Amino acid sequence: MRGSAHVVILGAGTGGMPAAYEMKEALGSGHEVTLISANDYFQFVPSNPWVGVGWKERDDIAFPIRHYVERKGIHFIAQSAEQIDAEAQNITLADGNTVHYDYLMIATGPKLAFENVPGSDPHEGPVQSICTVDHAERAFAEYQALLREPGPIVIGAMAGASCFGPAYEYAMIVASDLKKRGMRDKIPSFTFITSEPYIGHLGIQGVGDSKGILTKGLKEEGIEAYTNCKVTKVEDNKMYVTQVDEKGETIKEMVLPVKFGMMIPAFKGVPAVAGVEGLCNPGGFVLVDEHQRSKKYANIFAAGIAIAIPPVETTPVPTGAPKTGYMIESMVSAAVHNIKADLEGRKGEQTMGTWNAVCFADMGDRGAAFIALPQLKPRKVDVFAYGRWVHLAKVAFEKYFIRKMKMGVSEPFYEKVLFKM
Amino acid sequence: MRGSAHVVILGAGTGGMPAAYEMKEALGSGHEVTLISANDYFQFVPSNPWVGVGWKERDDIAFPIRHYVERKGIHFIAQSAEQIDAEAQNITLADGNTVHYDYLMIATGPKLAFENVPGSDPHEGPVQSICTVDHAERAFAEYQALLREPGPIVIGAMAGASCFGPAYEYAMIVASDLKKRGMRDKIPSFTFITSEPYIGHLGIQGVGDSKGILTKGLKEEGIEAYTNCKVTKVEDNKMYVTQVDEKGETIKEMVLPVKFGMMIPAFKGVPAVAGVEGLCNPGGFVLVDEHQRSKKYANIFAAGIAIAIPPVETTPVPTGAPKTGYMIESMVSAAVHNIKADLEGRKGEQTMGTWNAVCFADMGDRGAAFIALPQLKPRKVDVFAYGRWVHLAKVAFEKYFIRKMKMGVSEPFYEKVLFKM
Ligand SMILES: Cc1cc2nc3c(=O)[nH]c(=O)nc-3n(C[C@H](O)[C@H](O)[C@H](O)COP(=O)(O)OP(=O)(O)OC[C@H]3O[C@@H](n4cnc5c(N)ncnc54)[C@H](O)[C@@H]3O)c2cc1C
Ligand SMILES: Cc1cc2nc3c(=O)[nH]c(=O)nc-3n(C[C@H](O)[C@H](O)[C@H](O)COP(=O)(O)OP(=O)(O)OC[C@H]3O[C@@H](n4cnc5c(N)ncnc54)[C@H](O)[C@@H]3O)c2cc1C
Ligand SMILES: CCCCCCCCCCC1=C(C)C(=O)C(OC)=C(OC)C1=O
Ligand SMILES: CCCCCCCCCCC1=C(C)C(=O)C(OC)=C(OC)C1=O
Ligand SMILES: [S]
Ligand SMILES: [S]
Repeated sequence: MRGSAHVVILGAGTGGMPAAYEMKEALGSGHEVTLISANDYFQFVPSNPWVGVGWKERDDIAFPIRHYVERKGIHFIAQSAEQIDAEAQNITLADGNTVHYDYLMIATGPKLAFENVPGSDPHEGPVQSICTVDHAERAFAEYQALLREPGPIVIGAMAGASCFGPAYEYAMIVASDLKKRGMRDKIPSFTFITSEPYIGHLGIQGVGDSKGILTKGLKEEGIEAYTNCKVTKVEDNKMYVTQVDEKGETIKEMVLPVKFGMMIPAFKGVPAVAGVEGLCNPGGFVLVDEHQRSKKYANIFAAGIAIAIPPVETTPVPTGAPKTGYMIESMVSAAVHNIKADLEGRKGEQTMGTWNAVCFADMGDRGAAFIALPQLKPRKVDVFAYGRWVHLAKVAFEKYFIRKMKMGVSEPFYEKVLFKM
Repeated sequence: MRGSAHVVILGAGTGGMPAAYEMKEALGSGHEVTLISANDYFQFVPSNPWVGVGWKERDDIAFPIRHYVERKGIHFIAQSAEQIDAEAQNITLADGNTVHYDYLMIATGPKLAFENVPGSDPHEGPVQSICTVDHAERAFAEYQALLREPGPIVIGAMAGASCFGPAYEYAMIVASDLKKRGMRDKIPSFTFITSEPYIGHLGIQGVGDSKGILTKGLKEEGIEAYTNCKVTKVEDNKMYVTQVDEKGETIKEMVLPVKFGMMIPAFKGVPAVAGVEGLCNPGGFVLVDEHQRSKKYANIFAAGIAIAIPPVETTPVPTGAPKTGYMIESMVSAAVHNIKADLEGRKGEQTMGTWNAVCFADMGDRGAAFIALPQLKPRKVDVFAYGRWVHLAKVAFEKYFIRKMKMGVSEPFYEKVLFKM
C-alpha cells in the first residue's frame, strides 16, 4: 500500500526462497513481504539425480517452508498462481483468491516442456525425469522396476534442453549403481542421447576438457552415445530419434526400445507468467534489463531460470545455455537491492554481474564440476575439474544451503569465499 | 623515532614492493617508510622462463624503482643489506652505511643455494638457471650457443627445490622453440631430472591431474623424465645423478653429459637474514607467527619466500612446497595491518589466511595453471587447468601487476575478483 509497499515473491526455489528472506531483511517491519509457491516445501534441486537412483531420499533434500519464513515475518501462501494481471497488479491463485502487490518478483523457474515430445511426459511412457523430487522418486520407482525386468536404457537430453550436467550425472550413477548391485551385464543396450552437437558441449560450447572427460566416462561405463539428436516422439515404449548433421539434414533415424529412460526436457516459462501480455519472449521467459526489472512493467522484477537470456550460438539441434546457482543468487541480490532503491526514490544500479555457469556433479566418491565465465570465448575462467574433493564440496554445499534456507539469509550471500580468509 | 616510528622494508620484489606502498598508505606523512633492495629495478619473476628462451626481454619485465616509490613519499636505497643487528635495530649496508629502524619487514626472497651441488652455479658450468632476470639472460645466451653446437639437454629441479612449475614450463618452451626454429631433431637426448617423487607432484602432492598431463606433455615433446633424483655434482660438463627408491636407497647412478642445462636450485634464506641469531630455522627462513611477526623480535615482521613454513610430508629426495603470489600478498597485507596496529597500541589480529598455491605456466598459445588449497588433502580446491585462456590470463596479469607496481597499491590488493561484479 501507499507508503507501505507490499512485495510479493512468486516461487520458493533456489532463487525465490533467498529472495524472500533478503527482501524482508532489506525492507523491515514497515513493509509486507509475501512468498507464494506451488508447493509447501523447499527442495534442493541439484540432489534430485541422486534421489532418482535411490542414493538420497526426499526427507534428506526437502523440508516444509512455512515455519522458517514465517518466523522471519514473511507471509507464506502454499498456492500456485494461475493468472497475473499486470495492469491491476493482481495475482489469482489456484483456489480463486486474489493477492495484490505493489512490487512482484517472479522466481518461478522452468515449465518442463514435455509437450514438445509427444509421449515423453513421465506419466505417458517409460521416459522419466529427475528435475523435481516428485519426478525423481517416480524415476527411482521405475529404476526398481528395471531391476526386476532388465531391458534397454536410454538417458540424455531433449532438443531445447539447457541443463545437460544432470543428464551425464544420472547416466554415470545409474551405471555405477547397476554394478554395486551387480546387474550391469543384464542390459542389452545403454544409450546416451543428446541434442548437444558433441559430448560435453553442455550448452556452453564445452568447458576445459569436458568433451574428452565425458566421452571417456561414457565409454568406461559401456554407454553408447549419440549427439545432434532430437526425439520426435515416445510411443509404444520406443523412442523415435532423428540424428542430424551440421546443417540440420537427417543423417539417421533410429527407433530405440526403452525399458527405462530419462531425458532432460526443454524448459519454458510457467503458464501464469508466459500468460502476461508483453512480459515474456515466445518461450515464456521474462524480458528484463540488467537491473532484473521487467522491460514492460516497472514494478515487476524477475530472477532465476524465469528470466530470458539471449542465445550466443545456434546449434544444429536447438539447445540452451544453463542458468545456474551463483548467477541466480546474483540476480536475486540485484532485484532486492533495486526494489529497495525504488521504494526510496532512486534507480537501483546493481546488476547480476558477469554471466557465469557453475555446476557440480557428484558420482559417488568423486565428482566433476565446471566453472565458465563469461559466456563467450575466449573466457576468463574455463575450468572442468574432477576429483573426490569435488564430491566433498557438493556434500558440503548442500548441507550449507539447506541450513541457510532454514536459518535465513541476510545477505551478501556467498561469502563462501572465506575458505580463503 | 619515538612518536614517529621508522619502518624499513628489506627487499623490493613481489612481496616487498607492494609492502612499501601499502605501508606508506597505511601510516601516512607522520611516519618514515624506507625500502631497501639489492637491485635498483623491479623484475616480474614469473616472466623469467620466457626471458630464458628469448620469448621476452628484460625491458618488458623490469623497470627502475626509484621514481615510482619516491613519488609516493617512500625513501629508496638501492643497496644490499649485509648485516642486521636485531638488538640495536641497525642494518649495515654493502657500502658500510647503517640504517636504523623501529620496525623491520623482511621480504628478501630466496638465496639460490647453488652451493648444495658443487659445479651447479651458472658461472661454474653448463647448468644455468631462470629464477632471476640476470640468470635467465645468461640462460638464453647459452641456449643460443646450443643452437650453434647442438648437444644433450638436461632440465629439471634439484633436491630441496620448492619451485617446480617453472622447470616444467622451461622444458616445454625450449622444446617448443627448438621446433619453431626447426632444430629439435639435432638433440641426442632431452632429459627432465626432478627431485619430485613423481611427475607433477609439484612439491604439493600433485594437483588435479597434474601427473597425467605433465607426463603426457613431456612424452609429446620427446623428453625423457626421471623422478626421485638428486644431483651430486656437475663436473667436466657432466651431471652426476643419483636416483633413489621410496626409502632413499640408490636404484641407479647416472652420468649425463650436458651441453645445455637448467636446474631449479633449492632455496635458502639470504645471508643477512639467516645471520640474525635466533631469527631463523636452519635453512635461514624467518620463524613467524600467524600474524607475520618474528617469534623472537616483536618489531620484526616478514613476508614472502623469506618466511618459514613447516613441511607436511617428507619425500624420498628432499623437496619443498612453493610460496606463491596470492599467499605472499596476503602475508604482506597482514604484516602491514599489524605493524600499523602496533603503532597504535593494539595487537593486530590479521593473518595470512588459508595456505594456498597458485601458479600459471604459459606455453605460448596455451598455458597450464593450478590452484590448490589448503595444503593437506583432501583439499577444498584442487584444480589443474590447461587452455589458451590460461595463456590469456597470464598475459593479462603480468600487465596488471607491472602497472600496479608503477602506480601504487593502496590496498586490499586483489579485488581482481570483479571480473565477477
Ligand atoms: C536436475 C538439476 C540439477 C541442477 N544442478 C545444479 C547445480 O549443481 N549447480 C547449479 O548451480 N545449478 C544447478 N541446477 C540449476 C539451477 O540452479 C536450478 O534449476 C535452480 O533450482 C533454479 O532456480 P529457480 O529459483 O530459478 O527455480 P526453481 O528452483 O525451480 O524454483 C521455482 C519455484 O517456483 C515455483 N512455481 C512454479 N510455478 C509457480 C506458480 N505458477 N505459482 C507459484 N509457484 C510456482 C516452483 O514450485 C518452484 O518452487 C540444476 C537444475 C536441475 C534441473
Ligand atoms: C621462475 C619462477 C617463476 C614463478 N612463477 C610464479 C607464478 O607464476 N605464480 C606465483 O604465484 N608465484 C610464482 N613464483 C614464486 C613467487 O611468486 C616468486 O618467487 C616471488 O617473486 C617471490 O616473492 P618474494 O617477495 O618473496 O621474493 P623476490 O620477488 O625474490 O624479492 C626479494 C627481493 O629482496 C631482494 N634482496 C635479497 N637479499 C637482499 C639483501 N640482503 N638486501 C637487500 N635486498 C635483498 C632481492 O633483490 C629481491 O628484490 C615463481 C618463482 C620463480 C623463481
Ligand atoms: C567463480 C564463480 C563462483 C563459484 C561458485 C561457488 C561454489 C559453489 C557452487 C555453485 C552452486 C550454487 C551457487 C548453487 O546455488 C547451487 O544450488 C542450486 C549449486 O548446486 C549445488 C552450486 O553448485
Ligand atoms: C583461489 C585463490 C586465488 C586465485 C589467484 C588469483 C589469480 C592470479 C594468479 C596468482 C598470481 C599472483 C597472485 C602473483 O603475485 C603472481 O606473480 C608472482 C603470479 O604470477 C603471474 C600469479 O599467477
Ligand atoms: S522433471
Ligand atoms: S636463478
